[PDB]
Amino acid sequence: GVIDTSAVESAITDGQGDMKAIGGYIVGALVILAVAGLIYSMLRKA
Amino acid sequence: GVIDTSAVESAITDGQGDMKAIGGYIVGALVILAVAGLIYSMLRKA
Amino acid sequence: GVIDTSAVESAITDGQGDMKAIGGYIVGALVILAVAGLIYSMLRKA
Amino acid sequence: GVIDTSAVESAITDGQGDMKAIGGYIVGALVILAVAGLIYSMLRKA
Amino acid sequence: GVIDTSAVESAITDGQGDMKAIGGYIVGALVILAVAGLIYSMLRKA
Amino acid sequence: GVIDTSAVESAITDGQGDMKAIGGYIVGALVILAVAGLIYSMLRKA
Amino acid sequence: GVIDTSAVESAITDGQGDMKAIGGYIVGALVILAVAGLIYSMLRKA
Amino acid sequence: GVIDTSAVESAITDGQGDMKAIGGYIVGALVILAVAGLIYSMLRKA
Amino acid sequence: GVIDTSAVESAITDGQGDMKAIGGYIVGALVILAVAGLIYSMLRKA
Amino acid sequence: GVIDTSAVESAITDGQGDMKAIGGYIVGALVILAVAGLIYSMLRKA
Amino acid sequence: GVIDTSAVESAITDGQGDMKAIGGYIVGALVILAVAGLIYSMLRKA
Amino acid sequence: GVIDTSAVESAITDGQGDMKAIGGYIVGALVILAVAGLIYSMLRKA
Amino acid sequence: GVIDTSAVESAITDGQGDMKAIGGYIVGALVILAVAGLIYSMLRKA
Amino acid sequence: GVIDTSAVESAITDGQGDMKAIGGYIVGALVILAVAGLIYSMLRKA
Amino acid sequence: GVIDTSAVESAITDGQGDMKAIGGYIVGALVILAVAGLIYSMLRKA
Amino acid sequence: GVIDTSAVESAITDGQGDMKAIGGYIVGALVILAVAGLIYSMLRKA
Amino acid sequence: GVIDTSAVESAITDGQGDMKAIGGYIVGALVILAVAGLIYSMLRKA
Amino acid sequence: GVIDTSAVESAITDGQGDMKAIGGYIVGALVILAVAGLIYSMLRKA
Amino acid sequence: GVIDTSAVESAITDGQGDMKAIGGYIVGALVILAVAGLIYSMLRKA
Amino acid sequence: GVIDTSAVESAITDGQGDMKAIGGYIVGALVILAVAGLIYSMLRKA
Amino acid sequence: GVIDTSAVESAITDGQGDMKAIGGYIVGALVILAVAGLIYSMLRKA
Amino acid sequence: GVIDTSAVESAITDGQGDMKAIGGYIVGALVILAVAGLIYSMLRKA
Amino acid sequence: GVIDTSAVESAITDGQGDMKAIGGYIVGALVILAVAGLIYSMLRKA
Amino acid sequence: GVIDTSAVESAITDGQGDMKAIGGYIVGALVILAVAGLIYSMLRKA
Amino acid sequence: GVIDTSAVESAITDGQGDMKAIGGYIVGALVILAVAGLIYSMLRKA
Amino acid sequence: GVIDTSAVESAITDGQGDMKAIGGYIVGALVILAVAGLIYSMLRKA
Amino acid sequence: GVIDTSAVESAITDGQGDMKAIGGYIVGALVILAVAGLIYSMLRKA
Amino acid sequence: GVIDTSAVESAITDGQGDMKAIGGYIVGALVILAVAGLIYSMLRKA
Amino acid sequence: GVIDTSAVESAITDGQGDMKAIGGYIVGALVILAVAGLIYSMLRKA
Amino acid sequence: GVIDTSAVESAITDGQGDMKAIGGYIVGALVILAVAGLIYSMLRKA
Amino acid sequence: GVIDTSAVESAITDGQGDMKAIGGYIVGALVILAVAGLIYSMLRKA
Amino acid sequence: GVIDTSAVESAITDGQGDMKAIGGYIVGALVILAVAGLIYSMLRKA
Amino acid sequence: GVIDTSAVESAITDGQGDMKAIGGYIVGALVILAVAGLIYSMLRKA
Amino acid sequence: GVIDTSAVESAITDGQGDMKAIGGYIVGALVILAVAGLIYSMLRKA
Amino acid sequence: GVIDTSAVESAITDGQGDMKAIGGYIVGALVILAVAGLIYSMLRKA
Repeated sequence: GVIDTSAVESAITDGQGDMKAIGGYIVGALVILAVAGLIYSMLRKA
Repeated sequence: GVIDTSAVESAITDGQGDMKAIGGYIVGALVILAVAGLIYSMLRKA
Repeated sequence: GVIDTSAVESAITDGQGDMKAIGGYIVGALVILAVAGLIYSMLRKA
Repeated sequence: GVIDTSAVESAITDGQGDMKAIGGYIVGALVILAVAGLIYSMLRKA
Repeated sequence: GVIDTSAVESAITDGQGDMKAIGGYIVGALVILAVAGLIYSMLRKA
Repeated sequence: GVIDTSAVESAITDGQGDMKAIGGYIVGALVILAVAGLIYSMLRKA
Repeated sequence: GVIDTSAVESAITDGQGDMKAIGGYIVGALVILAVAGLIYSMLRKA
Repeated sequence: GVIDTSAVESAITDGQGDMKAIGGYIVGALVILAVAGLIYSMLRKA
Repeated sequence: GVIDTSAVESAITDGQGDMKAIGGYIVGALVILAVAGLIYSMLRKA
Repeated sequence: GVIDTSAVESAITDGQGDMKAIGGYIVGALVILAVAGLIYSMLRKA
Repeated sequence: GVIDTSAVESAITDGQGDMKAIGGYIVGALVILAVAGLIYSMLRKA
Repeated sequence: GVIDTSAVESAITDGQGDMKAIGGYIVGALVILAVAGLIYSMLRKA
Repeated sequence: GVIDTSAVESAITDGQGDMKAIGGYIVGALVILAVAGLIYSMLRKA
Repeated sequence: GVIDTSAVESAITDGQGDMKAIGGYIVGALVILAVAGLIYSMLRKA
Repeated sequence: GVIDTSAVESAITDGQGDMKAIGGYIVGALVILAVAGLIYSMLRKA
Repeated sequence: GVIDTSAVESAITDGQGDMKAIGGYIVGALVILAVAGLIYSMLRKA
Repeated sequence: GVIDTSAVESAITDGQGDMKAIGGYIVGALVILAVAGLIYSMLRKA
Repeated sequence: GVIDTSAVESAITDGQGDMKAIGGYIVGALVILAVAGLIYSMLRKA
Repeated sequence: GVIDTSAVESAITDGQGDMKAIGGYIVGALVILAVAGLIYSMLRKA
Repeated sequence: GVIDTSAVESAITDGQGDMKAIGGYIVGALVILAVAGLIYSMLRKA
Repeated sequence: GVIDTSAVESAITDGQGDMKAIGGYIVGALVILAVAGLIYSMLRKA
Repeated sequence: GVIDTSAVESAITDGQGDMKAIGGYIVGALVILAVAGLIYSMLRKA
Repeated sequence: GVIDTSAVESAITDGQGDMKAIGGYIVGALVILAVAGLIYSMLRKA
Repeated sequence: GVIDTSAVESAITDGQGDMKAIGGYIVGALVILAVAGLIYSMLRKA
Repeated sequence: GVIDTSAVESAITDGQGDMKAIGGYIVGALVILAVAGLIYSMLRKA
Repeated sequence: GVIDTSAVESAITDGQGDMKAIGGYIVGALVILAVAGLIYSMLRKA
Repeated sequence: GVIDTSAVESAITDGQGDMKAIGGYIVGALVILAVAGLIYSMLRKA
Repeated sequence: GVIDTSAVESAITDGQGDMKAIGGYIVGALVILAVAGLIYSMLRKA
Repeated sequence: GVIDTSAVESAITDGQGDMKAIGGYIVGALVILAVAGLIYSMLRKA
Repeated sequence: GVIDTSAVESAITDGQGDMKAIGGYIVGALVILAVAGLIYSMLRKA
Repeated sequence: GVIDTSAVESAITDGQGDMKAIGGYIVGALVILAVAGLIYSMLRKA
Repeated sequence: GVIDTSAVESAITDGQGDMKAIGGYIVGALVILAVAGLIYSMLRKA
Repeated sequence: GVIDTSAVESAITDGQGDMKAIGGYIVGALVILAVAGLIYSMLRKA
Repeated sequence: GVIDTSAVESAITDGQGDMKAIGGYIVGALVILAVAGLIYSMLRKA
Repeated sequence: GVIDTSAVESAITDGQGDMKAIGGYIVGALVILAVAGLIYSMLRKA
């Protein structure tokens, strides 16, 4: 008997890897929101 | 295995790009508020 | 991919446009205050 | 798109209109002060 | 739209009305000063 | 499709209507201030 | 729809009512000033 | 087929009904603020 | 073969129809909020 | 394949259309506030 | 040969029928949510 | 030799035929779900 | 065939019933907020 | 020849009969879910 | 359906009640200002 | 023939019974959320 | 040998065809949600 | 509603009361001026 | 069926209870503001 | 962008204009004082 | 072996295509909100 | 419900109390002005 | 049959218990906001 | 003849018995989810 | 990333520009006050 | 259930405490104004 | 017969155990949100 | 004996291959959602 | 007789073993989701 | 069962801690305003 | 694992950067107010 | 059995770590708002 | 961070500059008063 | 909890300190007025 | 956990720093007022 759940070990790793990309780039756009929101609040402020 | 989360890299970029447009033009109108508010405060001032 | 945030470009422009109207006409009434205040201060003055 | 800030044009106008009434009638009472002050100063004068 | 600044028309009128009372009665006392001053100056005169 | 934003047309109208009442009666009390202020200034004047 | 801005009609009325009291009694003290000022000016006069 | 969104017609109506109560009674307290503010401004005035 | 997705055409239509009712009557209550909010802001205003 | 997102094109348009109505009529009431505020400030002014 | 899928025609109909009941009465409770939410928003509003 | 699999040709056809009925009427009930779900989502929405 | 969706009729009713309790008592606490907010605004007011 | 598939006619009927019981009582518990879900959503709501 | 916005009727009433207390006692201190201001103006007067 | 779906009648009943417990106790915790949320909103309020 | 999976080619095509209808009409109702949501957000907005 | 502007009635009264004291004692010193002025004028006279 | 929304009745009550504490103690600090503001205005006054 | 502060240019001008009227007519009464003072001093002179 | 997931390549593309339409037109209505919100804030501003 | 605006009753009282101190001591310095003014007028007198 | 939903009774209780901790400590920080806000308003006040 | 389906009576009973264990202990873990979810919602709440 | 706050640079500039107009023309009317005050003081002088 | 709003009792107390410090020290500077104003008025007096 | 659902008793226990870890550590990050949100609200506050 | 599960090795590989295509292109459309959601949130934001 | 279900004992054990690997590594990716979600919520938060 | 909401106890504490820093340093700048305002009022005073 | 919140580090920086621009240019207009206010106060002064 | 929720322990930690970065840098921009707001209030102040 | 309050340095300077103009020219008219007063006193003298 | 209003203690002190400078130097110029007024009165005297 | 509110410590410091500049230069212009007022009072004096 056996079952080489080793390719899982690896392939799941890439899953993690891309979620790091989407997880990152996604944040890149939340910053534009964030900053544009800081500026919006800056203008309406004074 | 694989998963080309490369079109994400790009497409998210445009998301950023338009948020820069809305983020910008939006501000364009906060300025009208801002300035019209400076002027309003100018008139009520004296 | 894409996203035509071009109608934004325009429509936000009208937003600016009317805020110019309200921004203007509003001031029209602050002048009545202003002037009626100059006159009030004229009368109480002498 | 659009936004009929035309009723503003008009309604703000009446705002101006009544401020002309208050602005006027108000002055009517500053005259009583004014004149009664001229007379007061007339009497204390001689 | 509207704004009945008609009760203003009236109420301001009474404001005028009482200022006529104070404006009058006030003068009543400036006369006592006035006359008592004429008499004072009459006595010190001769 | 559709959406009868007609009851809005009307109901908002009453909103306007009562704001005319509060907008009016409110002014009724600013007149008491106003006039009592004219009289106060009348008395302290002479 | 509706909105009974009728209790406003009334309650604002009392606001007017008390401002008439303060507006009156306040004047009561401006008279003491007034008269004591007439008398002061009477004494310094002669 | 069907769907009797008739009990909606009614029940939403009561929603409107109570919002008229809260909408009204709420205003009842803004009047106390309002009037007590007129009086406060009356006293600090003279 | 076949599949008469014609009763869908119709029945979905009523779905639209009632959502127009809820979509409408719902708005009816947002107006009470809206107007009662205009009035609330009217009172706290002056 | 396909997907006629054409009824969207239209129906969203009406959404825009009514928001223009609410967007307009709403403003109608902000004017009553606005003007009643100009007048309020007119009275407290003099 | 044959197969009388006629009792289907009918029985499925009742399925529709009760889903109209649940579909209706269910909505009855979403209205309580809805309205109680309008009122909640009414109170927190002013 | 032979084998008249012709009655198959036909009888299977009716099988198709009724599956069109069940296939249709079944959908009739998924619409009640569907629409009642649109309405449910309409109510919880606003 | 059949399906007694009658216990639904009833049980859903109680669901409505308790939502009336929570819907009510909930409001009870929004009033404490409301009133304590009126009072807070009363104190900061004068 | 023959085959009395008449006891089928009947016995299948009871099968239907009990499925009506399970079909019913089952629903009885989906209502507790349903209502407890309406209430849960009521509480988290306000 | 229903919603007992009756505890609102009452509780809002107390809100009014205390605002009458703060509204009153607050005024109590504006009188000390007021009178101490009359006296101050009395002394600087003569 | 037969099938005693009577133990179903009963056992499903207990299912209902415990869902009443979970349905209840669950709510017990939504109240802590609820109230702690009222208090949180109380503090941030003033 | 053989197997004419040609009627599949076609019949699956209609499957696609109706899913285009449901896929379309379904969207028709999401627009009512959508727009009624834009309007709802319009009203609560101002 | 209400507003007990009764403590005003009283407290303003004391304001009057002390202004009578200052108003009196003040005069006490204008007499010393007065008389010392009569005497001064007596001496320079002869 | 059932749902003991009785612990709600109670627990919400405490929510009310503490909001009375925060609602009270909060006011305690608005008084320090209030009074320190009366005194500040007392000093700048004379 | 923009802001037509042109109606200001004009309206302020009228403010100037009336202040010229009050500024003038006011002087008209200071002349009566002036001259009546010259005459008063003429008489007391000889 | 094989599997022509090429029609996927294309059909998914249209999915993208319409989401661009809804994604666009949707924004068209957020602009009406946006601008009507700028204007609303313009009016309440002055 | 409730709201113990009793600590207000008291704390506002101290506000009154200190305003009596400032109100008093303030006057103490107006007397130095007053008297030094009587004396100044005494000296310049003769 | 059975189902010991007794560990629920207990475990849910702790859920309540910790929400009391978070519910409490959370408030601890809203007080720092609160008080620092009272002080901020104290400083900007005078 | 015969068939002692009595060991079924019993053995099925244990099946019920363990499903009560799994049915219970399973719930034990849904509570950890449940409570940890209440707490999670507690923290994100305030 | 980015955010072209360049239109701000400019538009704020015009705000400055008009405030220069109002700032100027406003002064134009303070001169009429000023001069008419010099003249008033000239006449009352001699 | 519960909620220890006891740390509120205390922490709000310190808020009061520091407002007493700012409330006090603030006054310390209004005295410098006050006195320097008495002296200024002393010098310009004679 | 039998079935040792004893390893369930245990293994489910660990499931509970780790959910306590995730349930805990998860909260650890909601605190960073929480606190960073308190601080964010602290800064925007004053 | 034997069994060449080698064509499996390969054919499963293509399965992986296309799932990479669908897995990829699928994501292509989630980006349109994603970005259109960022933009939607951008507009509703300011 | 016999049957060595001992290799089951073992082989099932490895099944458990790998499910621990997949069960673990799987979680590894839910953490990236989790954390990237905490961060996403961090950014949109402030 | 359990849930160590102990790291909350602590971490929330730091939240309090920094809000004390911002709460403090913030005040540091309100003092510059405060004092510069005392001085400004000092200069404009005399 | 990981998450490159480094683009945040940077992009937030620009947010700061533009807020420095708006923060600056905004002030540019408060100076026009400021100075025009100094001049206004200069003219009304003498 | 087992489940190494140890990588959770760690990975969640980084989640905390970056939220500290965003939590920090975010604040960096609220300071620019804060300070630019102090300065804005400084200028409009005097 | 930063904030270029350098344009303040300059712009305030011009404020000073014009106040020097008004401050000067104003004096120019006080001289006409002054001298015309010397001459007036010259004539009435002899 | 806490709040170090100690930097207030100090910074307010300097506020006092400079007001002593302005309070002093200001007086320095009132002396020039004073003395130049004594001398003016000396010359016009004889 | 943590939160480096250290950049606050610093950045707020500059806020203080510029308010010292505006706080200073502002005063620079109040001196021109001040002195030009001393001179104005010098001229009108003699």
